[PDB]
Amino acid sequence: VNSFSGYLKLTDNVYIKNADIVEEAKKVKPTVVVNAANVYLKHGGGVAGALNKATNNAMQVESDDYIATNGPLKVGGSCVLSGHNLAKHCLHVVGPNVNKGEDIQLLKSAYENFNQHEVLLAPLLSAGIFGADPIHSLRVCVDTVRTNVYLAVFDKNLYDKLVSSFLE
Ligand SMILES: CCNC(=O)c1cc2c(N[C@H](c3ccc4c(c3)OCCO4)C(C)C)ncnc2[nH]1
Repeated sequence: VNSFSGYLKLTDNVYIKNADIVEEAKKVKPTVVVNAANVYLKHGGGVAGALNKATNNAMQVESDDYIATNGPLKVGGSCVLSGHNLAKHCLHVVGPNVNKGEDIQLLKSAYENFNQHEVLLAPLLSAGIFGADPIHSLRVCVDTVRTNVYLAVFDKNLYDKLVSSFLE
């Protein structure tokens, strides 16, 4: 149903909210929820652990069967699988982990995957323990994504910093 509410409009197609992506998925019932994935789809930590626990591990069982046959994704790549109880589909997107020395330039490729979908609920890619500068990730999002993206950032201090910086 894509019933998004309470978002700050940053550009004609990018929106942001201080919210838990799991609670947004339950309220909004989106066509697509984006997971902040890693290449072998191990859904621990961060957004991935939160989404997988909210599916009672159904996402991890489906992801393990996908990886057994298809092997890992690449950094910057993505994979559509079921959204289970949270969405129609989950778009698993791998941003670079700069705290592990991955290439920050591939963050543009990671966001480009969003352009195959008319509307998405998503986290801020490569943030948290992946180490990218959040202000930089929001700029790459705004400059790359053309479809309608609703960003849920579950940290009030980070959200207030991003909004203040974007409005400069
Ligand atoms: C109570 C259950 N819910 C949650 O624990 C939860 C965590 C959430 C989150 N985390 C951000 C993040 C964004 C990209 C990430 C990442 C972490 O980890 C590493 C890979 O990339 C963080 C910067 C605030 N963003 C949005 N909704 C979230 N919900």
